[PDB]
Amino acid sequence: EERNDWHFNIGAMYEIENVEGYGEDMDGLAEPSVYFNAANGPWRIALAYYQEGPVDYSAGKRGTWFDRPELEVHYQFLENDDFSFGLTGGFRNYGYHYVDEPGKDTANMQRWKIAPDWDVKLTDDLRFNGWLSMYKFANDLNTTGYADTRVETETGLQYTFNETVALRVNYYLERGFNMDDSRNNGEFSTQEIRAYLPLTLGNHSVTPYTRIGLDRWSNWDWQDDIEREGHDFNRVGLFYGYDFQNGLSVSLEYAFEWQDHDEGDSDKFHYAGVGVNYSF
Repeated sequence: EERNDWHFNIGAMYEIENVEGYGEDMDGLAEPSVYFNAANGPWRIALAYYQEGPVDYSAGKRGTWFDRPELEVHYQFLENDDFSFGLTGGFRNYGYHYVDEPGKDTANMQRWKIAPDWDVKLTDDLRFNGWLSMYKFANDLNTTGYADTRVETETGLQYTFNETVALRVNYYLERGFNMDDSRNNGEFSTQEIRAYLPLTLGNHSVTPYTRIGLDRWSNWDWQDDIEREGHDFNRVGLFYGYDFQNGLSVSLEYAFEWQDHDEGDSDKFHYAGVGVNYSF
């Protein structure tokens, strides 16, 4: 299962639009995301290629045309459904970053990424997970560094009604922190919610996304009465999963257009998304 069998993993993402409703003056746009993995006992080698920048040009605020690949490694100390201790350390490398050094056009930034893979079972149906996203910025100078130490806790819970369709609930908890002397002023803690429920049907996968939709003060759920019919105003992300058998995983991204801020710059750049993940 997990000792010396070697697990091959490879994925590929792609972002494309509808070539605009009226007109066509854009050929090259967005770039594909490469992914690679290898499971060898308590060491999982993951190599992904990150590159973004079709033919855009800003010059002034920031720059992201160089880009580069990334590295990831997993190390599970103990393997137990009762108390599983894991640790996935990854290395991120970004090109350009910011012009300042009169020597190289692009600069390389170093960032650490650890995730204490914590797994604990409570019952014979519900599962408990815990991922702590830790980001550590590092460079060959660091004028200011912006932040100091990033720490985000994620509590995922996957429970299936009767061994089949399980609902996933991840609770994000990000908080600011600095190594100052005695000047904190008064930071704030941001908590993001995440609702999910990966379902399958023989040879078809469907995992929707949820988080927000309404807002009230006093309200309670019903028992005899149900609000399930299909006449409610909501978005709910749609993630389709095809194949998941032949060896190649085909994913699909769907999401209509809603909400806005700019009167021309648009809120988002893309709506649909195609990505695959072949593992075996």
